[PDB]
Amino acid sequence: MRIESPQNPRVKALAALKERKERERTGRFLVEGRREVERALEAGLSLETLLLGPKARPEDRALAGGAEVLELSERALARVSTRENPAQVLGVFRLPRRSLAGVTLGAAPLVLVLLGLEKPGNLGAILRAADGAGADLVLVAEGVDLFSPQVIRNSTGAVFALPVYPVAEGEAARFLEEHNLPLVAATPEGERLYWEGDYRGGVAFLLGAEDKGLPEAWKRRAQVRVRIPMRGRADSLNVAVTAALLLYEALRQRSGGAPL
Amino acid sequence: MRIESPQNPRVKALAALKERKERERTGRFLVEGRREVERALEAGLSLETLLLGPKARPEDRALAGGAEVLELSERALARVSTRENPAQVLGVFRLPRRSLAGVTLGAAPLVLVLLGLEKPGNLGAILRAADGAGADLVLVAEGVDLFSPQVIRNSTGAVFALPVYPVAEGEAARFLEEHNLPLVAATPEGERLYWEGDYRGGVAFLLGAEDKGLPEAWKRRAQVRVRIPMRGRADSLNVAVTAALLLYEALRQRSGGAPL
Ligand SMILES: Nc1ncnc2c1ncn2[C@@H]1O[C@H](CO)[C@@H](O)[C@H]1O
Ligand SMILES: Nc1ncnc2c1ncn2[C@@H]1O[C@H](CO)[C@@H](O)[C@H]1O
Ligand SMILES: [K+]
Repeated sequence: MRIESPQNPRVKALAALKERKERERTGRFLVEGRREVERALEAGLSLETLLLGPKARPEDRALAGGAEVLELSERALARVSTRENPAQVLGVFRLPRRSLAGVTLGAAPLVLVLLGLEKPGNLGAILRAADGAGADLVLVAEGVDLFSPQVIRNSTGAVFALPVYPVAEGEAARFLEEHNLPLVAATPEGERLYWEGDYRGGVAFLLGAEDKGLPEAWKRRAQVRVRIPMRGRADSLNVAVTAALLLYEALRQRSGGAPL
Repeated sequence: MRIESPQNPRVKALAALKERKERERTGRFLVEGRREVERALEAGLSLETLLLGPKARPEDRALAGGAEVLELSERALARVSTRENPAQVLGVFRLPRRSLAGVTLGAAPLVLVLLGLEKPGNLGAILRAADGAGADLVLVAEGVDLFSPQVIRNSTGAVFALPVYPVAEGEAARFLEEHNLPLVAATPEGERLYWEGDYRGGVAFLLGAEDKGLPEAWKRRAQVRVRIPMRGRADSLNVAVTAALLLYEALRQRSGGAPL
């Protein structure tokens, strides 16, 4: 069917999914954007309803795969959207439960441990970097929301295929301990250059969120603390840039590059 | 003195510096943030007026160094600021006159050439990365505004110390030919991995602005085209992340690292 009024109860229900509490209550979440919807589908998430705006393309209908297709008016679409200018393709997906239970890591795994709550902008950028480098696992803080409109948007949907899990620090520590993997703490005060670390057999990088920084306890127990060199006026890099540099250095060594 | 009303004439004039048009007309620009003001001062920029918010520190007054010190109400500060949460220290500086003609590079220069008009946010982030890697020079497009609040904030004020020059394509080409810089074009389809380039003897990286492509004339000219591996879903990284990866790879090789 097609819904005209932004006051229609279905539209109100869809708009309510902007809130985390409503996503948890309903077990549903909204994915906005043609690209983001394709990414969620590819990742194996279950589509319940496809939403199409007035400027949707005929190809967008093929994304439904049997799900309900709901057409929205311009005004109805604007109510449901979290964007300045709404995407013309959106999907209502089942909110999956994520858990490290039984998760196994491949050989010489590249792991990023992001300590502390992170802002959605940074978080999206970090996930994109992890996606690019082919990280085997990303651990984030226990309360991190990976299904918010902002994280989905800022990661361009990279969040969906990535092995990323919100976990308490205690659980994370115990999980990492089970593997023969070095803990490498990133910090501008690190004693070694990050190029000097040996990541050829895998690595779990420890990286603090932007405003929290690396917790002293994690810095202490790391096998090595590494810095990215700063050669100008700035005392530190953005957290996502830091994450990319670390992951791509591990990738360089996996690709045959020698530690410095 | 202390100014209370956001409608005070001084406040309106200060708030008017939010437009490039008014900055050019007055030869003045606003630098917001204690850190950014200090770094502007370090760079030798001339401070005309120090602005102090109600919650400024007594230690902030020392920044004035002979300049007029104007105190603002929370109300008045909010109108001058470009932030939701205004910094309590701001500075009105004189616009400097900068020319590429008076620039000489080191023995094995690290140069970034950013082609096309770039969003102010991305630009500041690129400059922060360039400063960290210790780039000798960054060339940007002719119309690029380096004194916008966004470039200042996202560079954490590193824009002030970093050698950055807005130049037309002809002037950039002239500079590069004259300094005999090897041109390496960064593109996702590059024939070589960016680790496979030899940057030990200096390099100018050619990088297209976000969403903008890399001009075929520049791409063709380059000695080599290199890509950053993308092992996940996405096909490209954010421009500031790309810039950081390229520049720090060059720095790795300068620091004793060999090409892949
Ligand atoms: N040059 C650097 N070396 C190592 N870690 C860094 C560097 N710059 C920023 N970080 C890290 O990035 C995050 C953002 O401040 C923090 O966890 C911080 O420790
Ligand atoms: N994987 C990559 N390799 C080389 N350049 C890239 C890569 N990803 C993005 N870029 C560049 O970064 C900018 C942002 O799209 C463009 O100049 C683009 O060419
Ligand atoms: K529920």
